[PDB]
Amino acid sequence: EPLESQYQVGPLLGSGGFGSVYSGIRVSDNLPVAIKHVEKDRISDWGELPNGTRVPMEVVLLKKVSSGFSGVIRLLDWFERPDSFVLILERPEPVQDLFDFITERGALQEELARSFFWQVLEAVRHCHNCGVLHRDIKDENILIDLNRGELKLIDFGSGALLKDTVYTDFDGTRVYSPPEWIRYHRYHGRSAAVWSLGILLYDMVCGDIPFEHDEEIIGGQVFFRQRVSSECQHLIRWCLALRPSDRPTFEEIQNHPWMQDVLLPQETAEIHLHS
Ligand SMILES: [Cl-]
Repeated sequence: EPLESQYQVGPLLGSGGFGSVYSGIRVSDNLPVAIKHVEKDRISDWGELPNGTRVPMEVVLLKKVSSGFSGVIRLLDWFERPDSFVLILERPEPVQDLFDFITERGALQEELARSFFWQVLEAVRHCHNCGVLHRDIKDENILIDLNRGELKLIDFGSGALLKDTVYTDFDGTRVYSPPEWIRYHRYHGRSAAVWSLGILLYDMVCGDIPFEHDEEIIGGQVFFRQRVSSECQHLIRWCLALRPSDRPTFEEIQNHPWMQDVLLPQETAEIHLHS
């Protein structure tokens, strides 16, 4: 029953809006885990389990996406404390988050960006198929398993149940948010997710995000400061179309000429990561 007997807690990995995240190991089988604490007072979006138990919405969303194998970090267990919730999540080892990876290594070769972007797309499709919208897709919320070449999506703390009607709330990362949110405080889930995927793809191939200020986001003029292929540029510009209805569907992204002949995760690691 006690989390403290069930888990050996290691160092703090970081903290922020998502709470405080620690490295841990599951005592029974030495499974590497991440242990995430959030103060109850600090929780904005609440949900409830089938049994009517009151939980953070994050737990509800995680349960929906954690069935079977996927490119999403799975929730293994969770605990309620008097003043907080503690979530036990998978932890890849060895691992590096994609923000850190890009910061250290610079712009990614297109072959590598293709492999990573494809995997992110498959993970996002998985979320949507499970009825969950992440709402904070960005480099820092993607973990790279450096040995397996697998990417894993993290931090559902800004997410929502996926719906076909308009969203009028948002607490994700502003520089990845779409022009319709900035201008009108309104967006739809899939088309907003595609915008954020455009920002991410640009970040991968350029080594930095395309827009900093609101006026740039709504201007949507995409300038490339690095050499990027015409097909890649086309896909980015399409994802970053100003009118949400002008953006590609997930099918249209994965059928784009830039996205053909993707490497497998293992070969991605052998070529680009082992070192
Ligand atoms: Cl917290």
